[PDB]
Amino acid sequence: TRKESYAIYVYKVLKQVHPDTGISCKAMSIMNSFVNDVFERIAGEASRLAHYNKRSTITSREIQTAVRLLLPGELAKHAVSEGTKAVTKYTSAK
DNA sequence: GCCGCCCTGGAGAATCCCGGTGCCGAGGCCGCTCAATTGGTCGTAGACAGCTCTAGCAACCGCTTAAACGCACGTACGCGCTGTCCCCCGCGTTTTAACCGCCAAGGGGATTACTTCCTAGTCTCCAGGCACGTGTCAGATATATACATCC
Repeated sequence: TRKESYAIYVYKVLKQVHPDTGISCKAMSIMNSFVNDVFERIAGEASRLAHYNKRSTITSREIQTAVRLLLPGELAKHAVSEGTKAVTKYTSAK
């Protein structure tokens, strides 16, 4: 049975930040739970933001506002940067 | 004989009650009006059945061993009492700014209606990324055997 997860992406991000460090299966379960929880929080806040403004679509502005609302302080400030240029790079390609 | 002082009766004005009439809050009625209802059609979500494989469960075993438990002692700490002093509370007096009512113009933003176009949903086809399994390979580890040496 094909069970989807964020395992390989968390592993390759780990190899970016720590190329000689491994990880255990329980820590990967915790990382998968963290990514799913943060995805659910940001998507729910963006859904509420689209509902309050009478908009039928979720754009990058809603995700940016949800990140500013949920992420505390400087963690938002870099992440709002880290999303934006990625969107810009996507605009440079697609 | 004339003048001043005390006692008692009926008429004029203030107040309570009732009836006619006008004004505030709320409900019935009417008109618009848009969203719920009804009727029909169709696609698919989910119920049902079937087979396979793995986890759980009730009740028992046996062994090990570390945790739990009971007890004695001792001493450290919770708690009560007392003093003290200091800081917060109550009150009187003076200030002061909140609050309410006012300009004066201008912009922000909520609606209503309208136009337009870009972008995201949908569909079809395809291919490569992800998941799983395996052959192979270099680093780590353990020992076999030969050489220098102390007693």
